[PDB]
Amino acid sequence: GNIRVYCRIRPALKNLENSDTSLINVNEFDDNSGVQSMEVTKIQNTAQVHEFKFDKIFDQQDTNVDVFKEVGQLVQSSLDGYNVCIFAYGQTGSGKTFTMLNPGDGIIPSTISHIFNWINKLKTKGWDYKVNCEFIEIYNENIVDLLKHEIRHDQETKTTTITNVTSCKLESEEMVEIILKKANKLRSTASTASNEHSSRSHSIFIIHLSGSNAKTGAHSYGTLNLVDLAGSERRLRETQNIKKSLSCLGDVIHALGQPHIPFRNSKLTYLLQYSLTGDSKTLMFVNISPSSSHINETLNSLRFASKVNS
Ligand SMILES: Nc1ncnc2c1ncn2[C@@H]1O[C@H](COP(=O)(O)OP(=O)(O)O)[C@@H](O)[C@H]1O
Ligand SMILES: [Mg+2]
Repeated sequence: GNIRVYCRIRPALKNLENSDTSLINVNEFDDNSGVQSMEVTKIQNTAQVHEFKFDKIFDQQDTNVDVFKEVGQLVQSSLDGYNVCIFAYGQTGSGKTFTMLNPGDGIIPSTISHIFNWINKLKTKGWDYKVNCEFIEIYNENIVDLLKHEIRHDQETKTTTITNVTSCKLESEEMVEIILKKANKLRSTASTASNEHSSRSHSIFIIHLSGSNAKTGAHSYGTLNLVDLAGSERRLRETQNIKKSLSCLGDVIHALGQPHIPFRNSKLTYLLQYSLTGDSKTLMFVNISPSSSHINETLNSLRFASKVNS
């Protein structure tokens, strides 16, 4: 289905960074165009302006709440039976985990709440929805249950399962609480947190929405995959792993946007293939720092993003 790309510039961590030797200029959304443009320039050559176009660009002023205002309609399509993928891409420090897991705010916590509200609002229509989830990480192309792991693709239902991975029902906000509180401490920057490892691995929060209509007899199944990718910044075979996995993902998303998708070329794209094909909806989130000390990695992330939307 639809493939969208959003860029997100996080607030500068003052006293640590500044924009003294670079310039990132974001233009307002243009309806004439349908996209939003931004310009990046390095002080050592202000004549060379790198322009980038996206479906939407969030700046230092956009909060997580602001970000979700553009994500809500996407994730609610899962109640219609659509699969959805939301990827957070960017260098370590750009704000991927904050965007996806910030307590109560992140795309994941917000998505769960939004779905819950929709479930109840749909209850008055004969719909009974059930929600279950899994939280895993892909490190060095191996799957680890964060809550033997083999990927089982069901050509019949066009759904995917992973053997021996914990799955939890989400029928209470209390449950969502323990899980999310757990996910955050695992991936968020905390002194006693393995962010070193988290920066070198992909983390995927999978949510399955199964709805049945007692009277209408209709049924519905949609899966949401919320990915917090490994840092894209420029253990050699391991770095090559991260590098090739991220490059593979780009090839696939790009290919998918085209009018032989290399799904099997990486553990992540192979796992998510059913949620990436068909009328599935994909949202690529490119996180970048506004600071001059990261301008080069920033241009790399923005280049990856431009490819993925061609
Ligand atoms: N949108 C944001 N608003 C406020 N702080 C942010 C935002 N994004 C990131 N940060 C902060 O920036 C630092 C980088 O965070 P993080 O999301 O963990 O980066 P990454 O996951 O890309 O390595 C953290 O201290 C985080 O709290
Ligand atoms: Mg992180």
